[PDB]
Amino acid sequence: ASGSFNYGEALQKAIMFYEFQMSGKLPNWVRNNWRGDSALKDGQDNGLDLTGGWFDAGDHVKFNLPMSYTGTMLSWAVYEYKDAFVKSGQLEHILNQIEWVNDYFVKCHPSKYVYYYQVGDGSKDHAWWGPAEVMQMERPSFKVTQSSPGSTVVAETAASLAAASIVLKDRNPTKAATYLQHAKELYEFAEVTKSDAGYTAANGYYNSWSGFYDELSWAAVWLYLATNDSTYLTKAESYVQNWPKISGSNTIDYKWAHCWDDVHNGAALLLAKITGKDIYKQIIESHLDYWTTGYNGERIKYTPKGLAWLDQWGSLRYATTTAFLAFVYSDWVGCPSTKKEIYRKFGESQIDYALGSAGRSFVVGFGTNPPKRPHHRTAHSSWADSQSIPSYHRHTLYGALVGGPGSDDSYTDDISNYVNNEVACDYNAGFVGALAKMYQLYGGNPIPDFKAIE
Ligand SMILES: [Ca+2]
Repeated sequence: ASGSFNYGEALQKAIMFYEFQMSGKLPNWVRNNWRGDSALKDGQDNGLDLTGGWFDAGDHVKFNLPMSYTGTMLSWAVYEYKDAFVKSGQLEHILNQIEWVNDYFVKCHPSKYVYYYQVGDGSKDHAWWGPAEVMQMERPSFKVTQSSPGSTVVAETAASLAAASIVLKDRNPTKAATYLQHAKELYEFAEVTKSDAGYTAANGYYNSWSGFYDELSWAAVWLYLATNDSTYLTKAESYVQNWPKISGSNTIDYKWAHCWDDVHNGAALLLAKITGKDIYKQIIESHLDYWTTGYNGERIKYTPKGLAWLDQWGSLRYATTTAFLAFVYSDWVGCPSTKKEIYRKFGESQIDYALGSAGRSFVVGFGTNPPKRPHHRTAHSSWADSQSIPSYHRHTLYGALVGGPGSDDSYTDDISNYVNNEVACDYNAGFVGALAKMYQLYGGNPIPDFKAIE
């Protein structure tokens, strides 16, 4: 313990958050005693068991694009920082969550070119305010096929399964082999179709804004790492030419973040490590330089108290993800010496901001004056279809990273504020990797055997 915060406790809780998002029939390894079985008929409108996975955010839709992004990110965290997970006693918990979500993706893949990408209707799900276990509305399931395709979600799902096949191989080699086979199939599905025309049920929520070429590289990278089949490296490298551009230009867009929609920056980082090529160093360093000291004379906005601030919706999600990339690249022997220090320092600053360096934690159930009214149906647990009843949440959503402050560091803590005070799978994903690095560096002991029991 050498750092400003208890990073082990923070890591432990940030992993635990995913328990609270669990959908379906809860297995005996679940630690908490306040979530119960939910959404048990998921899939039955299409003759399948599609139970499992995670509810996305403060809602109960299963949106497989951010869900699969999260899956990949959690495996990437283990792939980079396994020894931090082992030392903190957190490996078994993150592997449990990685197995959980990827088991749901396997369920969603019932024929080679049939992939279910959503369970729940956004409008019906969001119109009701109550806990998961007592939902009564219809929860339709949605699929892409060869004639009605979804390359972006399929490819991101391939990535998740390929990454899981690596990190779960020691514990469950049989399941790992199953994941890899589904990953390879889903990748072929994404490649043969090259289209999102059938990916419609997430519209207004998780549209594919950047297109699927970033996912085609990212999934091929993971599949190369899982297989050592050089064809996947060829494809990953190839698809770089179609990565998202600054509009009107031929320059890859470095001014956003690695996120559920756009995974090119993480793909670049891993391609720099795999191949050593300058092309990829140039990509990832433009991005990381823009976030830190500047690139070609422009830098991201910073709040007065030191948050790198991309957007008002999920600012902490973006900063904390970029923190994880900064750590992974600065840990690499190929990073320029000086940028190592700049990038690590940046990552520290952003995690410490999340954890409370500005005077207040943004992590539910952690630190000083954390959020107490996150925009989350199940944590709140209304019996009256009302955000105001009860006045206080009946359950603590330990570990949940909220959306974050305004550009002036301000924040309130309102149940109704889904911009600054929602919580989500993708918000915690890169955060968990970054917290593992901080624990590696600075320690802080997890609460021993901590379980969220009421
Ligand atoms: Ca994309």
